[PDB]
Amino acid sequence: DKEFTKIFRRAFASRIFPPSVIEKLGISHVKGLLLYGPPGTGKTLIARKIGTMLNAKEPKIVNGPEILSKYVGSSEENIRNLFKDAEAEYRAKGEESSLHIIIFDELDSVFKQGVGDNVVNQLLAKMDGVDQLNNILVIGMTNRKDLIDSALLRPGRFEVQVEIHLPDEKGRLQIFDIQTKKMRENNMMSDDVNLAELAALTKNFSGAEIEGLVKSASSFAINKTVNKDIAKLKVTREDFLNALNDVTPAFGISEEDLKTCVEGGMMLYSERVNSILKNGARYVRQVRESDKSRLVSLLIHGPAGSGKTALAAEIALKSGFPFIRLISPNELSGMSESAKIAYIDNTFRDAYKSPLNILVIDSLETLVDWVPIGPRFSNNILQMLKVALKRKPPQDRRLLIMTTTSAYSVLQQMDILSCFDNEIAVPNMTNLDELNNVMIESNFLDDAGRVKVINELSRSCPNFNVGIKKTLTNIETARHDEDPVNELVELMTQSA
Amino acid sequence: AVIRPDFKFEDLGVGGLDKEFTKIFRRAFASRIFPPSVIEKLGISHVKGLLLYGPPGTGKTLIARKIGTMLNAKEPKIVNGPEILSKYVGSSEENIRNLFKDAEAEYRAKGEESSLHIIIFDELDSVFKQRGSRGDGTGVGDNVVNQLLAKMDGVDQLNNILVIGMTNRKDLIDSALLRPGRFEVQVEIHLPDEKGRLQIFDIQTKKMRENNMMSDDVNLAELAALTKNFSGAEIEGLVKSASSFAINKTVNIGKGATKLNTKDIAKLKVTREDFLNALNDVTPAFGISEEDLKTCVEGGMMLYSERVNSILKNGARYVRQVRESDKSRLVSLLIHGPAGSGKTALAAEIALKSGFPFIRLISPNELSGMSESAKIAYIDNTFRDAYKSPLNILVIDSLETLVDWVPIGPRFSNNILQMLKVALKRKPPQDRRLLIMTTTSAYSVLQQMDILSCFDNEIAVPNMTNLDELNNVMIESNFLDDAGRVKVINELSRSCPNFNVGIKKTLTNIETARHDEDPVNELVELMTQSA
Ligand SMILES: Nc1ncnc2c1ncn2[C@@H]1O[C@H](COP(=O)(O)OP(=O)(O)OP(=O)(O)O)[C@@H](O)[C@H]1O
Ligand SMILES: Nc1ncnc2c1ncn2[C@@H]1O[C@H](COP(=O)(O)OP(=O)(O)OP(=O)(O)O)[C@@H](O)[C@H]1O
Ligand SMILES: Nc1ncnc2c1ncn2[C@@H]1O[C@H](COP(=O)(O)OP(=O)(O)O)[C@@H](O)[C@H]1O
Repeated sequence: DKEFTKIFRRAFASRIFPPSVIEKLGISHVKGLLLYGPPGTGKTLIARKIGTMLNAKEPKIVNGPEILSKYVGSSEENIRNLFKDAEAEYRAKGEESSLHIIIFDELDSVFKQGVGDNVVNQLLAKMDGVDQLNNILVIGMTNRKDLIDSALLRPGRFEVQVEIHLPDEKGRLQIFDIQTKKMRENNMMSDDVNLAELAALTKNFSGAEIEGLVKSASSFAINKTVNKDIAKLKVTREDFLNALNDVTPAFGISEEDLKTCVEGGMMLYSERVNSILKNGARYVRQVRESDKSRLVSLLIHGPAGSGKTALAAEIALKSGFPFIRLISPNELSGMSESAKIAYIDNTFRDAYKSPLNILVIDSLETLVDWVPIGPRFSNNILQMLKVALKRKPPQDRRLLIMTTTSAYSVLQQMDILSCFDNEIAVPNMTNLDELNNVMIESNFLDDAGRVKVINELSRSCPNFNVGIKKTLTNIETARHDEDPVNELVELMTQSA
Repeated sequence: AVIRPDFKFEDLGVGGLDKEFTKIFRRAFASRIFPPSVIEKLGISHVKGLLLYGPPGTGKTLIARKIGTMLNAKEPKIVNGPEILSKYVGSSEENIRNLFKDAEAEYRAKGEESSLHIIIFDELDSVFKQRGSRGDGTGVGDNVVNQLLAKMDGVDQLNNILVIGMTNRKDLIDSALLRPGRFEVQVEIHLPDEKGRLQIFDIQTKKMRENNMMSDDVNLAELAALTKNFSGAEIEGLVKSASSFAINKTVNIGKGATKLNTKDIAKLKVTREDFLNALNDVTPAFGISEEDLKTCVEGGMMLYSERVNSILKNGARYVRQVRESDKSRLVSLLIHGPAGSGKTALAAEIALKSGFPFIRLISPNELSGMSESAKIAYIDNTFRDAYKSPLNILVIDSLETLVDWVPIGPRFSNNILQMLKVALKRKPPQDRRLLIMTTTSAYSVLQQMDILSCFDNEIAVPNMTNLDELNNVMIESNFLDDAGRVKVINELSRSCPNFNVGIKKTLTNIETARHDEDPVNELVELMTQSA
């Protein structure tokens, strides 16, 4: 609706005025409008509806690829022939000519940077200069904006750019109702099926995909019958659930990546965990509330393997903000440097389009390509990050940044520590009490073994000092060989 | 109607691809089983386009050939790709829109009662390439796509046509035809599994076994086991190649004249060794692995000491763990020790005994000669491949050499190192498991790299030192007689009791002493200098 208001208010206001005033002042009316967006947004639908809603002349619909002509010079003949009606109508009357609209589906197909050049020549010739036809509106629609010929991308031509987006939640439910009507009405639908959950499953689907899913879900019911009881042909939930495997989108999401990081779960083996969580909650409310603190930076540092990614991910999931994202070395693997810089800069720029945002950075030093014998590292990306972490967002938008590291000293060498506002230390557990909590939580052994393990450990290793991750993997591997204590204690004593 | 009442698919040649047959039947002809009234009542349209594709020689042409006779279908119209084109202007286009008249006439004639007309385009990619190729020439290579596209999308309500297009390379197809309403369903045909392999052998050897022309000795199960990566075409080639051997025993081609033993013509019979010779003749074209690991342990084991046994037991323990638990989806192990002690053979042996579906090794041998980017890409593709099968074992050989370490700079390739560092910590996709074994000889260097933190457990392989183990390996190698093996050890006991060599050097010295002078004066001499 916002685009609907913008295009109407700004572009289509000058036609409203009495023609003599326009003729006399010399105000020049906007000629070119570019609708763009991903496939399936319905650019053709909006292009059709714009003509009808403005009470304009009947649109001339022509396909982009169909412009290609067999005969030499006939493509130019067609292009010039397109304008004859509008030219003659303006000649007869002038300012009183009605609004002619021409839509060229898939403009980029033929308008790339030699039929495809002579068409551009003819269009540009008829379009500007000798002609002052303000009664013609040409609407260009393309899925790929970068392919547009640069000869047309200039002021005066396609001044106004408007974008489009896929079907959101309610609209998807409504279209689902539209397709399902015929099948639901005829009492061949089991009441067990809920349409809203099928929307909840289909997040990145376009209408054609929806039709495909409908056919496949009906199809499993088809198969159930065929290896005269046709009355019992009913479409059930299970067919819909099964048919989801066939169709596939072309989208991507990283919210899942933040949910898998905490797969191992929390254990609250110590109070300091709760203290850290409290501090994180305090900082998120602080960003939420204060209108001046528009940028907050936090460091999470500690011994390797103590467990730092999971904590930040948990805090971020607890925040409940609209926009959440993670940057990790995993995504960047295999890329060249010039690509990694651009990827990082993208991930920063896309975060400035929402009132409240949280970003998490994983294993900073690993991104920086650090190795100590040289010491060797990539300076460019380091600089990129250093600049980026001090950028204030645009007005009225707020960021919360957490980065995790394990090489505090190296960062100290780099003098980058001035970038940050506050540090949090996460020490690994050292007291056998926490081992007991972890042990009961993991239901490793009965009470007796869990009492004997502590006794055994007390007489060999008082200061325990191992990361939680190691403890978990040690428990898992000790589960199999010899569940009794005669494995486990030895293993930790080796890993002490 | 749409399938013959007398049919069960058991009789047909196609075997080993049964899931694909059910998918095609369910998604293609299912909607044309009921009376028409139901479909409109349900508001479902019919499917129009099909695509089949796979590597060369997988059986697609066999399907396309037999389906017409299979399902009581109107004789499908077969046109190979490059014949649609013609010399004269407009001839190709009219040729394309010359196929659809009969079905369309029947459609106007008889509405929805019209029977099903099937036309199959062998070799779809030949003419329907990308329609933005460019070239500034005769445009007949584009308007054909437009003609088919017009007659297939703007069909004017023709709903009784199914086109089946077969190809070997989807990528070359013009993208304009891969969209809903136009070749919606795509079916992949991949290489057969083992059971389908046996099916194919059985189908091929039917007529053979019926006419008592095969010896009872032959065992199909063994053959199916042997042919690791053979497609159906390669199997047929194997069959006839094995036959040629039996054929070439009575007729002695070239040598002598034509001597046909008319009696043995009736006793012609194939035997197992002929099949073995045939296996040696034909080779597959896919390969991947399962040979490099076997050759990596060619020298075999000797079990000269308990240490070998203990290490093997530990490896068995670990493979059991990764096989059983579902929470442990990734395990990494290091094998380190003195140079030449013998590390690679042990890991290969463990992997071979594991018997998992999926195994490969990475060695400097393969990567030789490539540019850095190529090496990065190669490793990445190998890893990405490993993330596929449910269970996976991967072996990494001589890590230091993969990273190009030389101690004078010290110079090394950082990119490869850091790529490996990130990669060895990557948990595979959901519900997949992976087991990594890496071997090295320069522990301290790795420690300086500070990359020691992504290894769950480390295994030492001390070289042998006690003269007993030397006697064991020597008796196994059969270097000399009994008295010789005794006297040499008695001499070595006092010549140099303290002893540190390894394993490889020992075998080398044994062979050299065998060649020149298997007396003491060579073997003991060299053994003494080496230690
Ligand atoms: N309070 C806690 N603090 C840290 N880890 C915890 C806590 N409670 C539970 N865990 C568990 O500790 C495990 C070990 O941490 P994790 O697997 O994230 O390794 P890590 O230390 O982040 O790795 P890295 O060495 O790269 O920093 C987590 O998988 C998580 O399930
Ligand atoms: N128990 C054993 N342990 C190791 N090798 C054995 C054993 N029994 C027999 N062998 C033989 O010893 C040889 C070991 O050589 P291998 O190539 O593994 O040495 P390596 O140390 O890996 O080589 P490099 O020094 O180049 O790294 C093989 O021929 C193997 O068959
Ligand atoms: N189930 C099968 N799978 C693969 N090939 C088979 C099978 N049964 C028989 N064959 C033999 O393999 C060949 C089929 O190859 P074909 O499909 O023509 O390869 P292409 O993929 O190049 O079309 C025929 O010679 C046929 O006799």
